[PDB]
Order: sequence, then C-alpha cells, then structure tokens
Amino acid sequence: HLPNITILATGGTIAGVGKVGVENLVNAVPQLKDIANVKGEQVVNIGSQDMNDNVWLTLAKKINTDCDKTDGFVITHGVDTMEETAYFLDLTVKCDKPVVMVGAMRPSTSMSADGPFNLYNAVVTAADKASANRGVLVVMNDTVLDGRDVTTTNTTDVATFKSVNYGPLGYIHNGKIDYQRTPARKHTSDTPFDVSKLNELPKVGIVYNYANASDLPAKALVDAGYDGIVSAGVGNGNLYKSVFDTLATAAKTGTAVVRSSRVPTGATTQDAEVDDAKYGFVASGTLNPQKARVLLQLALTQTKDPQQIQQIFNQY
Amino acid sequence: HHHHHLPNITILATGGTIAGGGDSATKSNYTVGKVGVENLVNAVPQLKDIANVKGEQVVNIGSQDMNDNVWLTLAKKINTDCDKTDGFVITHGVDTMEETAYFLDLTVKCDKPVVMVGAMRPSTSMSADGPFNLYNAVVTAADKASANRGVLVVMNDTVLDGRDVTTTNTTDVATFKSVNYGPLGYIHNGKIDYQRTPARKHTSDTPFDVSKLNELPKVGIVYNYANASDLPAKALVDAGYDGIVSAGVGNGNLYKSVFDTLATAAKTGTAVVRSSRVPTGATTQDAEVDDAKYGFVASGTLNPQKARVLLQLALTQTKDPQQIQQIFNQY
Amino acid sequence: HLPNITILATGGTIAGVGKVGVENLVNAVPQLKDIANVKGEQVVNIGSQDMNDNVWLTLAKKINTDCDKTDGFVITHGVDTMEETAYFLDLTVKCDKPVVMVGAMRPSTSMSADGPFNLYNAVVTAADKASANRGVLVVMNDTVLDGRDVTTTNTTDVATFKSVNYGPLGYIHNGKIDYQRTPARKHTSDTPFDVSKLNELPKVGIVYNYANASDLPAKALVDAGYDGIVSAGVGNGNLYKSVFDTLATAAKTGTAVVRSSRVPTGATTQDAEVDDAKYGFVASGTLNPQKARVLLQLALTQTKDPQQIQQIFNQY
Amino acid sequence: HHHHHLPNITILATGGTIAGGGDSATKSNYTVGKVGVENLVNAVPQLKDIANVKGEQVVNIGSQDMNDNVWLTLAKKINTDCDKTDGFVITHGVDTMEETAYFLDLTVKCDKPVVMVGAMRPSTSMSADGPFNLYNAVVTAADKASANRGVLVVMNDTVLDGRDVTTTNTTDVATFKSVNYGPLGYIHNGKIDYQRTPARKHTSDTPFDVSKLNELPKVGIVYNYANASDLPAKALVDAGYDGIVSAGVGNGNLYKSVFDTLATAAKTGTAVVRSSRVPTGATTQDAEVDDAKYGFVASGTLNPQKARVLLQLALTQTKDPQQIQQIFNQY
Ligand SMILES: NC(=O)C[C@H](N)C(=O)O
Ligand SMILES: NC(=O)C[C@H](N)C(=O)O
Ligand SMILES: NC(=O)C[C@H](N)C(=O)O
Ligand SMILES: NC(=O)C[C@H](N)C(=O)O
Ligand SMILES: [Mg+2]
Ligand SMILES: [Mg+2]
Repeated sequence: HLPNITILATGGTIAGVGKVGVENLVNAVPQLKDIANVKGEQVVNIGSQDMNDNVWLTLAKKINTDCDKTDGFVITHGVDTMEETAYFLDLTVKCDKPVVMVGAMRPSTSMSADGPFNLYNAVVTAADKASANRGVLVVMNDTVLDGRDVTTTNTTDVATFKSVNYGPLGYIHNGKIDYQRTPARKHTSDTPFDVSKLNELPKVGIVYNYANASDLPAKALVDAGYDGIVSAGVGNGNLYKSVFDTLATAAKTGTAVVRSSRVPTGATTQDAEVDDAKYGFVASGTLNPQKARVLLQLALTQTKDPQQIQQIFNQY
Repeated sequence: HHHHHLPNITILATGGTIAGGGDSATKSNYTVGKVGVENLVNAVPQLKDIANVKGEQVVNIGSQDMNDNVWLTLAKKINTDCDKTDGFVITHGVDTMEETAYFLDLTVKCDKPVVMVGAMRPSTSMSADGPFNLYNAVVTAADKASANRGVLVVMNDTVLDGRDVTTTNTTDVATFKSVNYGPLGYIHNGKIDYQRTPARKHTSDTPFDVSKLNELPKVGIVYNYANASDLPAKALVDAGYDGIVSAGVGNGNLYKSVFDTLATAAKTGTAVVRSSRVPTGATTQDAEVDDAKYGFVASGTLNPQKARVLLQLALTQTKDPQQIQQIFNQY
Repeated sequence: HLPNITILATGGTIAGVGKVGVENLVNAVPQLKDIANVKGEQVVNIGSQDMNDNVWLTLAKKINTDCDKTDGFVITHGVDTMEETAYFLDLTVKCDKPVVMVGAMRPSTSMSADGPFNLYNAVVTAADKASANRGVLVVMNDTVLDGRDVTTTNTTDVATFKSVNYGPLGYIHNGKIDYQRTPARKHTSDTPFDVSKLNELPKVGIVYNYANASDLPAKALVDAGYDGIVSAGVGNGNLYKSVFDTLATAAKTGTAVVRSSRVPTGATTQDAEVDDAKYGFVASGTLNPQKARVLLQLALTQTKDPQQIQQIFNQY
Repeated sequence: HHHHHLPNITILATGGTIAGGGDSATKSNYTVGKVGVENLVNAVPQLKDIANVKGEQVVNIGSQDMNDNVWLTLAKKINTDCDKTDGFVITHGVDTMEETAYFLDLTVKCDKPVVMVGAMRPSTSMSADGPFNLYNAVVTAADKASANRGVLVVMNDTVLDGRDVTTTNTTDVATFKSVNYGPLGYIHNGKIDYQRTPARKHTSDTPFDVSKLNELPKVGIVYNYANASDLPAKALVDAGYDGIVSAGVGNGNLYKSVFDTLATAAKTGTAVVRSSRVPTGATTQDAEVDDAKYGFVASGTLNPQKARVLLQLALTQTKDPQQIQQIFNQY
C-alpha cells in the first residue's frame, strides 16, 4: 500500500558532478521509505552540460518500456539542461503515470544542501495520483512545474526553476500538493512523436543574435547540411541583417528555420516585423531557443514542410 | 528678478519601434525606423514645458541591425558635442538597447546625462508607449541629479543603469529591468527619487578611449545546449576572431565539444569569456571550470551580449587573460 | 456576425476618477466596431477605493439576469480594488459567458494613456469563445488573468496586474489569445453561493499584524459583533500575541476567524506554527486578506461552522 | 612574518525559525525560539574558518511577537558594545525581520556591520536553510566592504539593505528581496561583489537617538479594502495613538469612512501616514489625495510596517506634518 516509484539517475550536481550512484542517493534520504517503495536504476552519470540526443532517446524508451512495471518515475539530472530533457520527454513519453525530474544547486556535502529535500519532494510528486496526466514535470524548491514552460532563471539560486510565462502547476507543503493548473498544450500520449525505433534525431543547431552578429555560425550549420536551425533572436525573435540573409537562404535550401528569442520571457510572434510566410520561417511562440530546438528536431521526424512545422509549433 | 531657464537637451535618433509605423492602430504589423525625429518631438507637445529640445537623425534603423560603426559614431558625437548641450536622449530600438547602453556607458567621457529610450509599440499603435517614454527620458536627461550615474536607459517610468539593464519580455511595455541589482530611480509626475548609483566604473573612470578608433575587435557569441555543435565556435576560430563569448548553460558551463574548441583557441591567443544563457546571476569563478588553467575569463553578471561589449573594449588594451579578467572585475 | 458585448461601467481612472460616462469611453475607441457590437450601461461612477457590498450585489444580479441577452460582458472599474470585485463575481456569477474586468493606471488625457488599448483588449477577450468557462477574468497589459489569483503588484506601473501564485491564463497579441491555463478552483456555476435575493453580506473586517501590534482594531470588530475577521498575518499567517489572544476569543464567541498573510505571495498554510483546529481558525491558503474577506463573507451566507468554512477555503 | 587574524563577530540571538524545531525532519509542524545560540553555532562547524564567533541570547521568540522593547534593547546593546567587536550578526525570525532591520538601520550608530539572518525551515528539517544562511551572514559581517552600508539582511546568498528589504513569500527560502531598488551584493564562495549602497540616510547619519528612550511613540496600522470599516481607525484614535499608518489600496488611497476618521484625527494632531497594501512601488504625493490639505504624510516606497518604524522615530523629534514629510523624504 505505498506506491512503487522508480528513480532513473543521469548525474548532475544532486549526485556530486555525476559521481555518486543512485543507490547512495536513495540511502541518504531514509524518509523516502515513509512514502514509497523506491527502486533505483543508473542510466548515465554525467553533468547535464554534456547531455545529448542518445541519453534522451534512452530515457524515452526506458520509460515507455517500463511504464506498466511501476507507479511513477523520478529522474535525477543536472540543472543546466534539465529544461531541455524535461521538454523532450514531455513530447515523447507515452506513459501517463507521473514522470518527475529533480536536481540540486548544491552538492550532498555542502552546507544546507538542497538535494535531499528536493528528492523527497520529487518522490512525493511522483507518488501523488493527482500528478498523473499533467505531462512530464520538474520539481524544485517545493514547486511542481510543467516541462514545457519550466526554465532555469538564475546561475546559482536554489529557487532558480520557474515557469516564467504561465506559472507553476502546484506548491508542495507538508508532503501534499494543491494542484491548481495543468498544461493545455498537448503532451505525452497526445503527441504524434514516436521515438521507440529511432537511434538518432535530426541535426538542429542554435545561433545567437546581437549587434554586429557574424553570419559565420549560421553558415557553418548550413554548410554541414543541418536539418534545422533555431535563431536566438533579439527582442521579438528578430535577426541581425547578415544572419537574416543566411537564414533566408537556408529556409529555401532544405534547412527548416525557427525564430525564437534570447529574451527570457514572452512569445516570439508572427505578424510583427518579420514576414514568416514569405521567408518560410516558423515562429517559436513561448519556446526558448533550446526548447524550440527540441520540438524542431521532433517535428523534423514527421515533416520538412514549414507550414506543417508552424502548425506543430502551435499545438505542442 | 530672475527668469527660469529650461535645459538644452539633444535628441540623437537612431530608429527603433519608437519611430516605427504600421497601417492600423490595432494590428501588430509594423516596420521600423520609418518616422523622423521631428515627428517624434511634435508627438509630445508637453516637451516644451521641460526642455529646449533639438533633434538630430544619426541613422534610422531597427536595433536588430545595430553595429560597431553606429556605436563609434554615437560615442564620438556625444564626446565631441558635450560642451554644446546640457544632456542627450538617444531614441533607439529595444532589441539591442542593452548592448548600445553598455558600450556608451564604457566610452562616453561627457559627464552630462546620456539617456536612452525606446518603445514596445509603434508610434501608430493605440496607447503607444513612445510619447510618455520620450517625455520621461527628457525629464531624466534634464535632471541635475542624473549626472555621474553613467549612461542610463529610461522606460516605463523607471531609470536604469546601462550595465545591468536588459530586456526581459518579447512584447511587454514593462520589459526593461535591471535584473541583478535593480533600478536607480523611479519617475513620478516629472520627478525622480534616485536611491542607487552603479558602483562599477563607467564613463570618465574607464580607460577605453574610442576617439581615434575606426573599428572594434572581432568578438562572436556561441550558444550552449544539449548536443551542442562545435561548428559555430570553429567557424569563429577559422576566421581569426579576436574574442569569443560563450553563452553557457547554468553557471557558464560548456558542452564538451564547445569547451574543446574554445580551450584550443585560447591557447593560441583568442580571448574566451564564459557567460551564461541563464537570464540572471553571475557566471562565477571557482565553479566547474578551471579558468586559470584554460586561459578563460568569467563574465560575472554580464550576459553574453554585454560581455561581448566589454571584451571588444578590453581587446583594444590587452590580449592577456588575467588582465581581461581584472577588467571584467572592475567595469 | 460580430459578438454582442455589454460594457457595465463602475468608474475608475479608466474613466477619469469615475467622471466620464460609458458612452464616451466606448466612442473614444472607434475600432471596437471591428470586433463587436457594444452596448454600454452605467452601474455607478466611483473610484474603486470606495467600492462596497451594494455595488457587488448589483453587478452579480445584473450579470445573472442579463446573461442570455448578450454574448459577453466587460466591466470597467478602478484598479485599487479590482482584485476584490473580480473574485466576488468569480464566486457569484452564474453566467458562463465571458465576464472581463478592465481598468487603467493613467487617465484618458495623460500621455500614452493605457485605457483605450486596455478596453480594446478586454472586448477581444469577452468576444473570444475560448474565454468561456474560465471564470471571471481581468484583462490588463495584454494579459488575461483569472479573478481568484489576480492582484495589483505596483502602485503606478501599467503592468501592475499579475497572477502572482499560478500565473496568467493567456497573452493577447494582434487581437488573438493563446490560452494555456484555466483555474482549477471551482468558480461561477460550480459554486453554491447564490446572491440573487441578498441585499447585504455578512460583516467581515481585516486586521493587520506587525511588531507590537495593538489588539484594539480586532477588539473593535469583536465589540461590534462582526460575523468574521480576516487577519493579515506576518509570514505564514502568524499573529502578534495580543492579536492572537483577541482572535482566539472571537472564534469561540461567534466570529469566524481566517488567517491570511500581509506577505504578497504564497499560501497561509495549516500545520506550521498555529494549531488552527484547536483555536477554531481557518487558514486562507493563497487568498490574500482582501480576497479571503470575499470568500469568508460568502461562506458566512451558508454556514458559521469553522470546519465547514475551512472546507470552502479548500475548494473555491 | 605576519599571521592571519580572524575578525571577532558577535551573534545576538533573538529566536526565529532559524532556532525552531519540530519532531520530524519531514513534517512542516514546528515551534519557534526553542534552540539556543550555542546549538546554532555548533551546527555550522566551518564558522571557525572565517571568524571568532561569540554568541549571546538576547531573547528567544518568534518574530511574530517582536516588540518595541526588544528593538530598544538591540539598538542600545549594539551601540554600547560597538568597540568590543568587529561586527554583529542578529539571528531573528523572518516574519518581522524587515521591521527590526529598518529600526536598527535608523538607530544604530556603530559603524561596524550589523547583519540580520533567519531561516524559512526549522533547524530540524531536511535541507535546513539556517546553517548556510548563518555562515553567509558571518561572511558578510566580517567583510570590510560591508561597513557603512547601513543595517543589512543576509538570506539566500544575497545581501539586502534594511530599508527596502521585505519578505515576499510565505514559505519560500528565497523570500527576502529588495523589491523596489534591488540587493547590494551577492555572495558566492564566501566572497561578496557589492555593486550598490543605499542613498537614503542611515545609522550615524540620522538624528534618531534611542540611547535614553524607554518607550516608543504609539503607532497603529489600519488596512483599506472594499467596504472597509472605520472601527479600527476609531479605536486607535479613541486610545490617543500618536500616529496612524494607513495600508491604502493602489497608490495609497483610502475607503471614504477611513479617510474621514483619519482626516479628523490629523486635525487634532495625530500623525497620519499614507502607505499601501500593494507590495511594490511608492505611495506618492500629487496623486488622488491632497496631503497638504489634510495634514497627511505620503510614505514613498515604505510599506505600512516600515512606515510605522519611521513614524514612531519621527514622533520622537516632531509632531509637525511638514517636518514628518521631510523625514519620510530623507530616511
Ligand atoms: N547544479 C547542477 O546540476 C549543475 C551541473 N553542471 C549539472 O547540470 O549537471
Ligand atoms: N521595440 C523595438 O524597438 C523593436 C525593434 N526591432 C528595434 O529594436 O528596433
Ligand atoms: N487607476 C485607478 O483606477 C485608481 C483609482 N483610484 C480607482 O481605483 O478607481
Ligand atoms: N521563518 C520564520 O522565522 C517564521 C517565524 N514565525 C518567525 O518570524 O520567528
Ligand atoms: Mg524679466
Ligand atoms: Mg609565528
């Protein structure tokens, strides 16, 4: 009569980076036995700054295969790219049981280390039946956050993770969650992305805009035949002239182009300064560049047509 | 008896959505840098209550196309014309305002106020924000208390320092905030209560002298993410870039491929600054990267585009990584 | 084939305060004709700092009676207590057609006045069929906010209104709304509060906590036989000792007592420092003191039992 | 040769959740001011690396029960013991920390650092925040650069000035922020980069001298909302209160009943300060209230509880509304 919860470990400073094994992490929080029967599996043990497509595909297939063997999943992970992995799993996971990602800003051995209570709260969330069907979740700093909107907002603050556009789903207090929101964007088993038989993802890179931006990064991606390029635009997804010329070319030359923004909140919109339809570009909406990459890679497993890509960007 | 005299304020116009226009008041489509400075001034009839305004159109572009030559033209003009006026307002686009503001913060030697201003809605839109913003920027440039605070950005009733200020939202009129150390002052009824001033050295306290420069050192920016390509970094290194700024993940970390390329580059004398794609907080020393070992510099609270500004200026004085680190600790 | 939209005007600086009539407000935004057929009715013309129970009851009955005559409602109102009126209507309105509140930080005649585009955007929201069944809404600064969580965060900023705990429902760009959230708390026709035949509300006052707080405010409410007292507590709804003693007494003497917090975000929780069950107190959750008053007044039309009041505070 | 010497730092303990305890590491129930200062110090073994720490238990309460007499005891103690130590940390509850911090900001004359610190989780909870907060507060009190910045609050790796600092969330360890003008500095690896200092007069630049005072003037706070009762205001007026602070709606506005009672009061010599229940921004002059006419004072960015602090101190010098307004413009 306690839930069966699986911890899939990937590394991160919660395990510091990526040094301590999943068994040690579990054993260091003996109160986990008050709330669940926890089984731990080591996927990788890396800093999430070196996170990659192979790990993503591994996690998605593992969760999908092992869904009916457990009541919920907790994924221990680095902070740096937690928001990218959360969103990838948000779109590719077909288990509608809770999938909860957790990290830590401080290691196990630092004063006032945040990882133990973080993990406790992540298991609370994975064990709550109300957590189901809300898509892939990130639990940090007593807060339950959806995988699409969650992002890291500060380089060192324990309270870094926030859903900056649409806000959190619930707060955790005394091992209980008052959920007041759920993501409306289609997730998990409401998406067509199916990664079960894929061993690589389409090649998508990210270029930065700023004053006097060089076009050389964008050119190097075009020259390598990248499947897609996300622009981290200025303001409402705008492009420096040199970058705009190279991306205009890419989009008529077999590279899907998504305009996102370096600006940390708000949508990159259509109908502003850029005629997306004319250039064949897709506007990313509230997806930031790293998140837009995620969805563009997945869109590219279904289609190369920019009109169909924009439609994906409007639904997921 | 004495007579009140209004300060002389010069508007240097560069374009931006503040000078943007579209064919409907109620649709979001517009084109930028289309309206001249005279039109802007005459849309704020009340400016005569507070200053004698003169405008000059320096260029008329979207700030998405801001570039080194416009930066050099502005700094030189302000430094040359200092004695001719009581203060400057610069009308500018939002997109790269935080870059131009910091460049000018480090290169203007005039110690009269320099205030930048823009708008999130075009001049043609319903409830356009540009008119009162411009009025507020003139208030600020005319205020004796505004002097010696460095170059300023005024937007949404708030006076922000050019170092910390950044745009936080793609569309919101409240977008501009000093996200680490906060604003200098708030404006109500044409009056400012200043409660802060930036401690970092600016303006006539920096060594950066652009008066004779006709170009700036080449500095590129590369982004980090999961499975990040090393191709952008390599392209910058193949082109002989003087510097590269890394938009790192978390506290300025790098994907291993990117790290490898930049370490190699730094050993051949490319300056490499670690910054962060994360929108607030410092990229610190003494975290996961041994900067001393690789010859890297940590950007502190400077975001990637701002670190590029200081790196380009740093490279005009020195190519030594320890001396560049000290610059990033002082300015 | 454009929606029929009714503007119910109450005053505020949008009409500055409370001086200009609803007809003038409408006529000043001739682009409203592009999106709706707008009919205006004047309810009152007051600064919302003088908002009161009679106006609330008027609005609720007017909307409920006139529901089937129109496609949506826009309510022009002052900023100062917009969050209280929004929440009252959120709980008492039985029309599930859009009800949208709007104000302005600057008058009609000030430079860059915010009221015209505010009103335009509020009519856009009231005319969108997707706006229906999300409860009573506040539209300010291109943002659609639920009436329960919305509050004013700054004394003068045009961007003051924010849903500080759970975030907005959607952003408005180019006359279109991308809704990604809806309130989970029960609203409008999912609440039992029925105000149709009520001409007054239970008497509920608010006392402030701080260092060395006087108990005299709380005593004056008890001495007048108030139906309820909301505490604006310190931190997690805590009470200064003198105030705590007087409120302990009130709760065993015929006055319902709700602990809220002066702190602008986060829940006033049970199971912290205060034994609510023992003192007969109710914890307000994320409802701030003025919002907790709203719900406590309505709870008092159904019940005086603190256990039943806490249950109301956990559902609405 | 020379030897490193560690600064002498005094911990004045007052209680708070930092000294709180509960029977489980994982339940939220706790009771406050239960654990003595010695226990706190010994839970941070690394404090010896940075200071010679001495603790004194001044009182042991929840800050929800903070009061004038504790404020007087603290200020007098700090001012008396200044020469005996290199800096002070005050362990304190969160709930009213922003009030005590501003009181001390206006009454300490010691110009060695005074740093307040607390915790959002009790000392017994999993991942308790108190230990590193205390470590960080000692870092800050030991840092020469911390002097002459006024009284400070250190929480969540951030150094905040006692005037602007407030608690923003009921439970979050990140709750403390300077919501109008931002923090002074951030702490990483035991080091602070200070980029701001408060312009408002504090400490030895104020006239407020509490050395001989054994009480403070009586100042109450009343809240405004729709249909607000005048009974609280009247109760304060019936008790002969020296001052009343209004927690107004929006920009410090009052419900008409409340307005009537306070106007009447002010005409009989009660000091009335308009503040706001809204969590950020100034209560300004020159808005909907004619303050001159009624003899009211506008609080600026001071929230109601902070305005009470300055009003009580103001009332020790003057009962004149124009002179009280000038105090609220300067401190
Ligand atoms: N706090 C952390 O987890 C940062 C670490 N670099 C990681 O992302 O793996
Ligand atoms: N709001 C704006 O000004 C955006 C415009 N693209 C600019 O930066 O010039
Ligand atoms: N901006 C405003 O609407 C404030 C005005 N006092 C009101 O609430 O009616
Ligand atoms: N977090 C805390 O310290 C709350 C406690 N009631 C106090 O203020 O003493
Ligand atoms: Mg004359
Ligand atoms: Mg010796």
